[PDB]
Amino acid sequence: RNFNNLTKGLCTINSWHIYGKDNAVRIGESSDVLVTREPYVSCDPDECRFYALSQGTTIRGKHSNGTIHDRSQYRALISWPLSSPPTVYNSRVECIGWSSTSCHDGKSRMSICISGPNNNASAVVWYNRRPVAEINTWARNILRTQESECVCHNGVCPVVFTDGSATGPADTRIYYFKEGKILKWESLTGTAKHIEECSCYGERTGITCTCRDNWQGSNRPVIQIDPVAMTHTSQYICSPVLTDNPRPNDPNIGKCNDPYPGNNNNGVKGFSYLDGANTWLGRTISTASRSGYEMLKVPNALTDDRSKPIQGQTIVLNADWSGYSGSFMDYWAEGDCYRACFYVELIRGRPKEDKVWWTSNSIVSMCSSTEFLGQWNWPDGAKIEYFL
Amino acid sequence: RNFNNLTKGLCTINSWHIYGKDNAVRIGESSDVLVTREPYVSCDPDECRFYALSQGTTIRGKHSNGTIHDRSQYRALISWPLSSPPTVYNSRVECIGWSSTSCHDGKSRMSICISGPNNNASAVVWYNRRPVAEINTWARNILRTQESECVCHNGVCPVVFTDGSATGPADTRIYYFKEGKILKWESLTGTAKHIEECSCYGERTGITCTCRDNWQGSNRPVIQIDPVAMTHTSQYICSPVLTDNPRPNDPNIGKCNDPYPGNNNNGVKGFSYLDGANTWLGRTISTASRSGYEMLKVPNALTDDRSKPIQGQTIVLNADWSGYSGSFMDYWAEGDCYRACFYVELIRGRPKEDKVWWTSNSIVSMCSSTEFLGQWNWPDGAKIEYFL
Amino acid sequence: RNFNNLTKGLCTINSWHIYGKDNAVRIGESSDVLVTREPYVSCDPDECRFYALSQGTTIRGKHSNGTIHDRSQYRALISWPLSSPPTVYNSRVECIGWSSTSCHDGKSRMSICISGPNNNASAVVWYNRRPVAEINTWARNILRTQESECVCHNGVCPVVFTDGSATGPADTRIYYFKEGKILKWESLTGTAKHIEECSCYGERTGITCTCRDNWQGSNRPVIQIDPVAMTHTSQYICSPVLTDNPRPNDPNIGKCNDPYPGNNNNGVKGFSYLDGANTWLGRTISTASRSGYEMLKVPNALTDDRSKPIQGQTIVLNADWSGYSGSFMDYWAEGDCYRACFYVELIRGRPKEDKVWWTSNSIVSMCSSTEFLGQWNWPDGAKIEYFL
Amino acid sequence: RNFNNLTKGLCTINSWHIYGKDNAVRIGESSDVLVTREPYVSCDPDECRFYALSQGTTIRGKHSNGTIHDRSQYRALISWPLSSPPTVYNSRVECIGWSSTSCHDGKSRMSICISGPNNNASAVVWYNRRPVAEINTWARNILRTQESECVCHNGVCPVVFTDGSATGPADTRIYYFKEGKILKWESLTGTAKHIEECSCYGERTGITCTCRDNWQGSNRPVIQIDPVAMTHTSQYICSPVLTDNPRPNDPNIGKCNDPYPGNNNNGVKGFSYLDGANTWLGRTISTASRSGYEMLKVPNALTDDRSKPIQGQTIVLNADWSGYSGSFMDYWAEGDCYRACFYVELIRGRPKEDKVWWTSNSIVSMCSSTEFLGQWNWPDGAKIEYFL
Ligand SMILES: *[C@@H]1O[C@H](CO)[C@@H](O[C@@H]2O[C@H](CO)[C@@H](O[C@@H]3O[C@H](CO[C@H]4O[C@H](CO[C@H]5O[C@H](CO)[C@@H](O)[C@H](O)[C@@H]5O)[C@@H](O)[C@H](O[C@H]5O[C@H](CO)[C@@H](O)[C@H](O)[C@@H]5O)[C@@H]4O)[C@@H](O)[C@H](O[C@H]4O[C@H](CO)[C@@H](O)[C@H](O)[C@@H]4O[C@H]4O[C@H](CO)[C@@H](O)[C@H](O)[C@@H]4O[C@H]4O[C@H](CO)[C@@H](O)[C@H](O)[C@@H]4O)[C@@H]3O)[C@H](O)[C@H]2NC(C)=O)[C@H](O)[C@H]1NC(C)=O
Ligand SMILES: *[C@@H]1O[C@H](CO)[C@@H](O[C@@H]2O[C@H](CO)[C@@H](O[C@@H]3O[C@H](CO[C@H]4O[C@H](CO[C@H]5O[C@H](CO)[C@@H](O)[C@H](O)[C@@H]5O)[C@@H](O)[C@H](O[C@H]5O[C@H](CO)[C@@H](O)[C@H](O)[C@@H]5O)[C@@H]4O)[C@@H](O)[C@H](O[C@H]4O[C@H](CO)[C@@H](O)[C@H](O)[C@@H]4O[C@H]4O[C@H](CO)[C@@H](O)[C@H](O)[C@@H]4O[C@H]4O[C@H](CO)[C@@H](O)[C@H](O)[C@@H]4O)[C@@H]3O)[C@H](O)[C@H]2NC(C)=O)[C@H](O)[C@H]1NC(C)=O
Ligand SMILES: *[C@@H]1O[C@H](CO)[C@@H](O[C@@H]2O[C@H](CO)[C@@H](O[C@@H]3O[C@H](CO[C@H]4O[C@H](CO[C@H]5O[C@H](CO)[C@@H](O)[C@H](O)[C@@H]5O)[C@@H](O)[C@H](O[C@H]5O[C@H](CO)[C@@H](O)[C@H](O)[C@@H]5O)[C@@H]4O)[C@@H](O)[C@H](O[C@H]4O[C@H](CO)[C@@H](O)[C@H](O)[C@@H]4O[C@H]4O[C@H](CO)[C@@H](O)[C@H](O)[C@@H]4O[C@H]4O[C@H](CO)[C@@H](O)[C@H](O)[C@@H]4O)[C@@H]3O)[C@H](O)[C@H]2NC(C)=O)[C@H](O)[C@H]1NC(C)=O
Ligand SMILES: *[C@@H]1O[C@H](CO)[C@@H](O[C@@H]2O[C@H](CO)[C@@H](O[C@@H]3O[C@H](CO[C@H]4O[C@H](CO[C@H]5O[C@H](CO)[C@@H](O)[C@H](O)[C@@H]5O)[C@@H](O)[C@H](O[C@H]5O[C@H](CO)[C@@H](O)[C@H](O)[C@@H]5O)[C@@H]4O)[C@@H](O)[C@H](O[C@H]4O[C@H](CO)[C@@H](O)[C@H](O)[C@@H]4O[C@H]4O[C@H](CO)[C@@H](O)[C@H](O)[C@@H]4O[C@H]4O[C@H](CO)[C@@H](O)[C@H](O)[C@@H]4O)[C@@H]3O)[C@H](O)[C@H]2NC(C)=O)[C@H](O)[C@H]1NC(C)=O
Ligand SMILES: *[C@@H]1O[C@H](CO)[C@@H](O)[C@H](O)[C@H]1NC(C)=O
Ligand SMILES: *[C@@H]1O[C@H](CO)[C@@H](O)[C@H](O)[C@H]1NC(C)=O
Ligand SMILES: *[C@@H]1O[C@H](CO)[C@@H](O)[C@H](O)[C@H]1NC(C)=O
Ligand SMILES: *[C@@H]1O[C@H](CO)[C@@H](O)[C@H](O)[C@H]1NC(C)=O
Ligand SMILES: *[C@@H]1O[C@H](CO)[C@@H](O)[C@H](O)[C@H]1NC(C)=O
Ligand SMILES: [Ca+2]
Ligand SMILES: [Ca+2]
Ligand SMILES: [Ca+2]
Ligand SMILES: [Ca+2]
Repeated sequence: RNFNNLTKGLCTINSWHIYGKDNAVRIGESSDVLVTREPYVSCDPDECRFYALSQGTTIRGKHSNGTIHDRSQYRALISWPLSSPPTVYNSRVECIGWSSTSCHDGKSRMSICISGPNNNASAVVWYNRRPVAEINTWARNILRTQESECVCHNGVCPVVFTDGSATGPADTRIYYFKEGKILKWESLTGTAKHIEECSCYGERTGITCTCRDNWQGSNRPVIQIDPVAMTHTSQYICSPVLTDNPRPNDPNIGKCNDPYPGNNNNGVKGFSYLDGANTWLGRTISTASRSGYEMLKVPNALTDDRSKPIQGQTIVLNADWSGYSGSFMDYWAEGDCYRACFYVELIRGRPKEDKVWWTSNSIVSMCSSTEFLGQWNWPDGAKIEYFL
Repeated sequence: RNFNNLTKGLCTINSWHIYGKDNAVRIGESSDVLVTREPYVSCDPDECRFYALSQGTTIRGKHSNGTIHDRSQYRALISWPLSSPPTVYNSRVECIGWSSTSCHDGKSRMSICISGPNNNASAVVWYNRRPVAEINTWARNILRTQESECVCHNGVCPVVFTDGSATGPADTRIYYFKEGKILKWESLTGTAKHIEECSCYGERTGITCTCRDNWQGSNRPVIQIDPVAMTHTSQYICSPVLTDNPRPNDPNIGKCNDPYPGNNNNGVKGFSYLDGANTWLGRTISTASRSGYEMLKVPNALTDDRSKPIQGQTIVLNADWSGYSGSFMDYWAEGDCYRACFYVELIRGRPKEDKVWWTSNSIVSMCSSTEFLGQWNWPDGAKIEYFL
Repeated sequence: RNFNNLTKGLCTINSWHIYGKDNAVRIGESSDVLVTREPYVSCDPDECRFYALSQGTTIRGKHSNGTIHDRSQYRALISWPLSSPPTVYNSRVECIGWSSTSCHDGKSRMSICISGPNNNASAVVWYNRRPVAEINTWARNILRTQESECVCHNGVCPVVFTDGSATGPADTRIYYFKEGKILKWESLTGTAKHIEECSCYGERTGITCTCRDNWQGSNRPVIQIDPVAMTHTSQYICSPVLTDNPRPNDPNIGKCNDPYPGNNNNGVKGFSYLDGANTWLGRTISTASRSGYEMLKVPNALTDDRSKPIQGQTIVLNADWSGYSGSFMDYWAEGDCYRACFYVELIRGRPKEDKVWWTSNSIVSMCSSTEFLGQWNWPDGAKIEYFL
Repeated sequence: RNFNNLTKGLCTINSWHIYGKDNAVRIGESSDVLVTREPYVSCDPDECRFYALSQGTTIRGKHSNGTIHDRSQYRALISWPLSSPPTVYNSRVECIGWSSTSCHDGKSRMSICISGPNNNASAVVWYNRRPVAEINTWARNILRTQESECVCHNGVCPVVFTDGSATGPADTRIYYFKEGKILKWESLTGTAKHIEECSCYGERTGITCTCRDNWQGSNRPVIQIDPVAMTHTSQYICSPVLTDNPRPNDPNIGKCNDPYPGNNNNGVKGFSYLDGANTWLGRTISTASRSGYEMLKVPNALTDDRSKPIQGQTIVLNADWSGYSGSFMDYWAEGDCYRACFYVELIRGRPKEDKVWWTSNSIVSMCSSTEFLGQWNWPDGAKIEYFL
């Protein structure tokens, strides 16, 4: 077939509709559901699937004890059918490791998994389900990547990596792959001061990634990538509507070219859609912890350091646990525009619910509507007491 | 490929033969079978499948407690292979929500799921497994739809929706979709006074839907749709053979243009095949509760307010629990006529069997024969005591 | 594609090699394996599969209690991948009922399932996974069929049915189907006096079925069918090597045209390959019960009432339980001849092992070799005590 | 399609990257995972899969008791998706038996399974999922084969078999198959004195097999096969870096044409890649038992009796249990060279961990990189105490 080209703009976002939900923890109470975390969603030209890092055990399995741990030899990127839960019997292993990204270029899928000890990790780049290229750690401190889908244009698929400290300056690189081969890489440039866990989407203007500053900032850094020239810039979302977690309260002036201060050495993966007057930002409702989730329409959030919300939608009540969130779109859908989508990881278990000894999650996902739809809220839905 | 056209009449119905049965509750006693309700059956050009609303838990799972509840964030329309049970590992999620319909147009399948709180629900229309259009509540009172398959002609697939009171006048609309797009909608016209849970089938004359009057009537309202002109009429089945549940005893004069009185604010989804002398009506055997099921040959039931049965077939004994029933046909079968089919939902658990804390069902399904076949009866088959 | 034609002779049978074995009862001790009985094997042009009548419950499920019972509304013909066990999650339902046959004609598969009460049973004939024709009971006494595969030539697939007494004269019919349609049926002719559970195979000479005389005979009746003329003859295997069970000891003169006496009102489904000097007969080792299984090379067994064995092979030791056995071949294999195959049902549980309350089986299957291969024996392999 | 030809050399091996890992024992603690042993990996042109000999029971099943036993009627060669575990519901049976090999020739797959008692075993050769040829025992003492993949060139697939004593001279044969048919076989020639469990790979020079001398040698015998002429030679790896287990300590002079002495009547399946300066050898870290695993770069190991390591990589720590290891490659990958791969069987349970009554394994697999990648170690990961 042919490589996909980013030839459309975003659809107008007037509200968000339910797209997928797997109820994995509810079902896993009484089924062979794998413990996971760091989920995402990614489409092929003929199917969309859920993705996540398995922990190599089921929830009811005794090996679920200790799964708060992020990195082990028992983790792997798995995918499974949209809105099904990740079961032992329906999950397809994409590659082995504890940090990942994946995207389809229109012809085949590229998946990248990083594994190894903290001081000697390596990425293996798979294309069309075969290993093609490998990248060794350059800073010997937890080589790591997006934890959500990458995006491709005319065969070129950029991916953001970081290696180095999580609590100070680190070495971030943007890699440009084609058919799994390394075309080029560049060191991070621009005014973003620290980069983790980029959430990306593409449209005719280029590729936009909204990341996590784990060091000093509670505004989110943004990397904008031209996949044709294979170049990028970076800054922060200018808006005073702050979207990392934990975070300070919203001021009236944001920061475009430096971290907004108040919270250090922590954060959460998140996302945004930055599209002028059609801009929407995602964030946890709580400023203290990974609870709740909302979308806020914030015109020109990227560039306007005074911008505030003019519309919103609650996705998960503050009373309910959330977690990581990221962007994806069905680039192969019919129509004249790309419909913005996102997922929210709904983390259950440790550290917040420590009566159980495991940590897992379920997934909820939404896409945009041009209608102004009524809102519901979407909890994980499992009762912790049932697992005791 | 090509859109299916309704170019045939119904086959002559001389009896009913077994088509499918999943024994879901029997199997779910000792397997990872999802709790469901509101099942149906629908064919693609190359396969026929069972459908239902999952409750996002298995039967033996602790989350099965409380599944008498109709609407939650944990429900989804699932489909699975004909006569298999709906398991965690074989069920395909079509969309997320607590009211649904689905149909194949010959090229691709349209599925519609409604979700949300009672005062802010919305329908998402999926086509070829992608979300295409969305419809917001118009009466802010449980936007809801068929709970069985829709039917298509030359790409046009009509669907009946209701929004508003379940116990008085409500706002019913007929929507006409093509490739998931809204071509047109109309407010209900005709003499049907209240519409719920329409069961539809198509043939050369047009599309016929037999619905549930939940307000005052125990005769069933009928909507007849011309999918070419995109217009409809409505009335009730004229026959004094009453087919809702609960219901009064059969009189000798029915009602064509108004509810037959005696039972208010309740009902059950049901169906009929209205075809002159080849007319057959389905109903529960009991007039009081959802138990038993029978088919009755009632010539000209639609138009003759004196019509009585001249032949029948017991499907489920009165001693056994039934539930919802609806119509479907294999529009892609060989031959010169469409073979009428139906399913019966066999509800187990609450409220009728309250020693368990769950509510689920299994499915039995029949299609017509031109032979005069011997009859059996088809119970769910599970022993409640085994679940205690 | 094209209808298969029977254009080859049987390969020379010099021994038997292992073909498939599912170990279903061993695995079902700790997995969701369906209770079955009456298994067989049948090939499509691109795959061979195991078949059986499910009981609509797993072995460890509480509903396994009482599965010695032959006929219920919870039974169905299922198929599953060769040598896998019949699980809830991998079994495909072919049709609903408690007596079956199935065969591929080269283009599509025909499957036939009979259901109903003893006095009102009916067959539904499925073709290309759709119901096509139905046949009502003609003797009102357990309409029943082969319990192993049928065979097709140029689209014509003959099937043997019986309706009536199991312990006296009954009404046997041979039906000729094409694309599921009834071309013709004939009443049984010839010297076979009672017919049950025919096991059939085809080759250039025509179709040969070896059946069970449940009335007075312990030699097996044979029906020979010409699928072109759509005619048949019948007699018994002439050989004094008797192959029904239970049965008298082997005499030195068999019976060609009447039952060999000594055992009444019982029997077991079995098979043979009748091919002049290349003739092999299957039988239980025990004359008293369904235990053991052996193949015996008995030249001209069909026609020679003095014929004895000149070679043999033990398949299952007398110490181990067997059961039904039947013939099938891969008509789509490469080469100049059809390789004879068979399966043996290995029954576990009731009535012979009554410490458990269920009855199920596993499958072992062999095909012929032109080599003279060493023999092993093939027990079910499960330990009953594990189920207590 | 077309038969694959071996037209490329090996890629330069500068380190090894993670390829696959199934975590089968961890997952099997709480899922329906089959007990296995003797695993391997093999690619089709469109997919790579894990293979192993099932024991016909799950790990948690009561029939897992006694699975240290190598040969029973309940074993079968199964395959399943790369990095998934071998479950009851996802495992495909290739053939029945207790010793196997399998390989794809570019058009279809050949699989070979041996079954029978020790004195009467036989191989059945399957091609395109059908039995094609059979081979009877020639020495009446456990006919046996590779336990990892074979390799094909222009349709010709050589396979190494042994029949006879495991502790003295035996009868080894090299068979040459095409489309499952026997083209030719030869008795072993050359200086290898005993052959077991050959691990093979192919490249433009021909096919290279590294085997196990179970009799007197702790260096590994090598068979080099020309699949065009259908001839072979044999010797031992000349290097003093000894790679069998158990084994003596490494001397400074190896043995090219005779066993290196010190350990008798034992061994382990292993492998090597013999490619001049690009030579890498696999071995257990322990000289005493099947624990640990490492790769060592040993230039000209095949031919240089003084050769030592110049680079290495730990795969499994000595503290962790290993087991069998073997070679495979994706012959259908893109690029100008074949990327060397291997698997290591990670044995859990008996005899080394006798608090449980079963023996099973999981799989880890690596392929070569032209980068110099950081190393991790890859334990099975299950906690035995959880199974008590
Ligand atoms: C059925 O479903 C529908 C569809 O979902 C439901 O309708 C939805 O209802 C929700 C809830 O109300 C709405 O979400 C909120 O939207 C507002 C924004 O809209 C308001 O403000 C707009 C801007 O006004 C400004 O400019 C205009 C320009 O003309 C000017 O006129 C005005 O004076 C002002 O200067 C208005 O344009 C807008 O009016 C329009 O819409 C109205 C309906 O909403 C309609 O009535 C009007 O006629 C008109 O058409 C409207 O007034 C968001 O501000 C709000 O988000 C804030 O509040 C929530 C809590 O509710 C909070 O979680 C958010 O984070 C946010 O507040 C935080 O951040 C702010 C920014 O920094 C900060 O200022 C706040 O103090 C607060 O900060 C604190 O909390 C955060 C988070 O914990 C923390 O980080 C901080 O540090 C700090 O602690 C909501 O998103 C939907 O827009 C609305 N949708 C639609 C289509 O109507 C309907 O209710 C359902 N029906 C039923 C019966 O249930
Ligand atoms: C093997 O299998 C076969 C195939 O399945 C079995 O054969 C089947 O047997 C069943 C059971 O008998 C039949 O179902 C019933 O059919 C009758 C209708 O047929 C009868 O009436 C016909 C009409 O007669 C009228 O017009 C003719 C015109 O000539 C006139 O001559 C006559 O006098 C009268 O005016 C007759 O034509 C028909 O005769 C034909 O068929 C006969 C065989 O059936 C044959 O012998 C004849 O020679 C001739 O060929 C026959 O007499 C249905 O009426 C009946 O349904 C009613 O009864 C059941 C209970 O059994 C009930 O559940 C139904 O709901 C219904 O009765 C309720 O509704 C009525 C309508 O309002 C009402 O009047 C009743 O009082 C009753 O209402 C009460 O209960 C309901 C429900 O709870 C409640 O809602 C009300 O409020 C109230 O409380 C059956 O459907 C099959 O048709 C028949 N099939 C065939 C092909 O033969 C066979 O038995 C099996 N064999 C064995 C050994 O088991
Ligand atoms: C490795 O594997 C290989 C391959 O599997 C093993 O080799 C196999 O070994 C088995 C077991 O021995 C053989 O099966 C038996 O075959 C014999 C038939 O072959 C014998 O008889 C032939 C016919 O002889 C007659 O005609 C010839 C014409 O020349 C004449 O010369 C002769 O005198 C006589 O008149 C001989 O041709 C044949 O010799 C050939 O083969 C020999 C090797 O087998 C070889 O040594 C010779 O050189 C020559 O090449 C040979 O002598 C079957 O008769 C036998 O089946 C009977 O016995 C078993 C019990 O073992 C029983 O279960 C059967 O049902 C049957 O006996 C019952 O039925 C009879 C018929 O009515 C009846 O007469 C019996 O009394 C008995 O009836 C009783 O029991 C039944 C059942 O419960 C009951 O219903 C009755 O009422 C009654 O109670 C076996 O099938 C294989 O053929 C053989 N295969 C090969 C290729 O060699 C090898 O052993 C393995 N190696 C190791 C180390 O384990
Ligand atoms: C991040 O990851 C990276 C990548 O994985 C890590 O880097 C890797 O580190 C490992 C561990 O050190 C290395 O593996 C070892 O490799 C050595 C071989 O390389 C050494 O020797 C080479 C040859 O030297 C000879 O020739 C040269 C020619 O010039 C001559 O100069 C020299 O004097 C000598 O004559 C050197 O070329 C090489 O130097 C190069 O590489 C260095 C880095 O490694 C670098 O610093 C240099 O500048 C230069 O570039 C280097 O010195 C293997 O020998 C070794 O394997 C032995 O030891 C292990 C235990 O560690 C043992 O398990 C092995 O079996 C083996 O030792 C046994 O067998 C021997 C052979 O018979 C025997 O002699 C031993 O006594 C021993 O035998 C005993 O045990 C066995 C097993 O139980 C038993 O059977 C026997 O009977 C007996 O009981 C390792 O494989 C990697 O190569 C290296 N990779 C790279 C790319 O650098 C890095 O460490 C990680 N970072 C962090 C922070 O963790
Ligand atoms: C994307 O653009 C490239 C470069 O012009 C073109 O070759 C390719 O066909 C395009 N892809 C599609 C889907 O048309
Ligand atoms: C249905 O009718 C339309 C309109 O004439 C036609 O284009 C289409 O091909 C028909 N569908 C089939 C299956 O022939
Ligand atoms: C079988 O014979 C018929 C009748 O001549 C022929 O039409 C058909 O093609 C044949 N089938 C095959 C597989 O050739
Ligand atoms: C391998 O070589 C043979 C013999 O020349 C040739 O016919 C075949 O096409 C080749 N295979 C491929 C994949 O080209
Ligand atoms: C395993 O089998 C042996 C009999 O050989 C028995 O001694 C032992 O107790 C068994 N283990 C379990 C867990 O039943
Ligand atoms: Ca931060
Ligand atoms: Ca009503
Ligand atoms: Ca008999
Ligand atoms: Ca050795």
